[PDB]
Amino acid sequence: AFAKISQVAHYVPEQVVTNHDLAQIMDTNDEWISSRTGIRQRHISRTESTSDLATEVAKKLMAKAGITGKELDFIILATITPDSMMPSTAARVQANIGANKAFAFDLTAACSGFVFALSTAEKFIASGRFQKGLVIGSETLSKAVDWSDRSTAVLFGDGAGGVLLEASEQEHFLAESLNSDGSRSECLTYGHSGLHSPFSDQESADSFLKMDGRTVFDFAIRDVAKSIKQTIDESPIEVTDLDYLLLHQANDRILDKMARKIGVDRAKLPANMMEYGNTSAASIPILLSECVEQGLIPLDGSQTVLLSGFGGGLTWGTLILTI
Amino acid sequence: AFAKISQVAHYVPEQVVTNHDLAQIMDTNDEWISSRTGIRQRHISRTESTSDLATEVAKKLMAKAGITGKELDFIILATITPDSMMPSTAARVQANIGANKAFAFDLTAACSGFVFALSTAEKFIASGRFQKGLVIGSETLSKAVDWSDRSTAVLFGDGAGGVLLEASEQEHFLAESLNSDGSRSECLTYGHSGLHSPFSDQESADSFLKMDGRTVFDFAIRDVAKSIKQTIDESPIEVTDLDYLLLHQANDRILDKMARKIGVDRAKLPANMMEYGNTSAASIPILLSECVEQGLIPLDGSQTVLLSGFGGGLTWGTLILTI
Ligand SMILES: O=C(O)C1CCN(c2ccc(-c3cc(CO)ccc3Cl)cn2)CC1
Ligand SMILES: O=C(O)C1CCN(c2ccc(-c3cc(CO)ccc3Cl)cn2)CC1
Ligand code: NA
Ligand code: NA
Repeated sequence: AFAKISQVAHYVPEQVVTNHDLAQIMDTNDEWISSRTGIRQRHISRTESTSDLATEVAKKLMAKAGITGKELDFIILATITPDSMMPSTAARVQANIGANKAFAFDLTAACSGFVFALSTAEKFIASGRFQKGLVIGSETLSKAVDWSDRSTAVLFGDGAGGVLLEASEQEHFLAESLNSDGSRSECLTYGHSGLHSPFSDQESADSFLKMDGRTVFDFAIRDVAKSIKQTIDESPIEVTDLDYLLLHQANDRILDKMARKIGVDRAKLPANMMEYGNTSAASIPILLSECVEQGLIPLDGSQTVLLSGFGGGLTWGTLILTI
Repeated sequence: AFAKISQVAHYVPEQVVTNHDLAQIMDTNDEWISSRTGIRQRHISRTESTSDLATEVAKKLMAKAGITGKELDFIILATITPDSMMPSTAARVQANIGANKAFAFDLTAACSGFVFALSTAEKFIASGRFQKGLVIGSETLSKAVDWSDRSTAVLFGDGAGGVLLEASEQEHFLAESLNSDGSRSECLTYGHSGLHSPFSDQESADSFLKMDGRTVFDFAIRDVAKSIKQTIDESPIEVTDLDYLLLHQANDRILDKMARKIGVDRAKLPANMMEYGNTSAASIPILLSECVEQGLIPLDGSQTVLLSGFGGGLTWGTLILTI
């Protein structure tokens, strides 16, 4: 059994926060943010949770496929900003769309979450006992960032993107490389949850998003770019066969640098952090959804695309597929 | 390829909190807790995080198998009480045991987490790309419970249990039924994380563990018991072929009742909530580990066992396997 991406969709909260709006609450400016990262604005949720954003993506995916909730076999959701630990974010989406026949769970792998969840979903479809399912990356990073920290608060945004993954007669998944390095975990942190009991030692650590920018920058440009190049090398295709390389949207300068290191022209690495900022697990499927919306990717099996998510854990995952 | 459980292990923090110790911080007693739930004591972490407990399980599994961290292909961890969202709990274990070739992620499915993670892990081994991996359920529910609420605070404990899942040429996974019903999610809640930004509207909500005890009790006795019976019916085995039915360790009276509903004698449903309380995702693998420790389960492929986790989401998962 084989899996294929049949539909793509994205949803961002309507509220737009420009770099200029940020300059009004912190010591930053549009020139500094845009030059260093490529980000011009980002969407910030006013009233919507991570499951709310993911619900909109699910509804959009089913409408495009002409299916109802009951037809789904699973919902796998990648987030580091769930509404709650219990119920999972995926179970909330399941309730919202009436997916009474599906099983639901969240997967935690930060910025590599969508790729890890898509690989996981593919293994369930490969068993031949699951025919259709949703794979959604959704985040409300606005609730995670330290708004008093100008170095990180300007980097992240909110949004959700996802795909409908289905059983196919054609092998679309050509290669995969899922990786982690927890020995470098302290360079990207969020959501510390200390012990709290009349029998536990008093704990107090910073739970807001924290990052060692230089460490992560070098990780992406050296470790991740090498890993992508090795994935292509081990795959049945060559670098020139790739139509697009859809990478985690964290920094535009990083995309230029990774593109050089991989040895592909920058035109093959699309970017949209200019509009959305960095949306962690949602970053690749929002980018993919816009590529389809703009006719860049028809979703007719005519293209070979590489997906590469990288971030917290440290985690990095690369998929090469026919789309 | 096929997957099989080769090693099992468990770890609980040394600190033991008896029902008598609880009677000192709340108006409860040993007699009332034991009669209604079967729980006599539980382990409460003093200084150890969820990843710390899971690290001990990983070290124990590798020692039993006579392997090192570099031999592992993956680490999949089920929890609703992670140390942090980023890095994942599994990435922390990866760092702690030096698992440099493994990928790591956490799976969120509350009390069904270990079963969902074991099913997921089996799909990764089934691909033939992976040979060995860890599947661990780990919780520090002590940090989740409302210690001012005598109705729930006495129910939960801390601990971790897990397995080493390896490639085999012989089939071990005979049947599975993974299910969810988010439409009934409000009866078991924990870890609400509201929006928090200069651009967000936040009303705030109770983040401590909350439960509608009779709704969950009735769900286990009706919905889950029926689902287990249907899993056996659809599987290539019959009820009488089962050596043991290892169920989520929430309540001893529930175990008596679904054993009657399933139509199996109570001797086939082992229990250990007497020592550990309810450890959510860790409950089944701690129970399995003790069954092996006591020679009940030799791990030599001679037995047919059913695993059934059920809880928050709502989620419920059943696996039938040769062990
Ligand atoms: O040049 C500067 O001034 C700075 C230099 C540091 N920068 C960085 C560095 C790393 C990331 C990043 C973040 C994630 C999300 O977890 C994932 C992946 C990446 Cl590569 C984002 N920005 C900002 C501009
Ligand atoms: O008899 C009494 O007074 C009360 C009656 C209510 N009780 C309950 C109710 C539900 C659960 C439970 C919890 C989870 C979450 O892990 C999952 C599955 C179950 Cl079935 C445990 N105890 C406590 C004793
Ligand atoms: Na190649
Ligand atoms: Na049967």
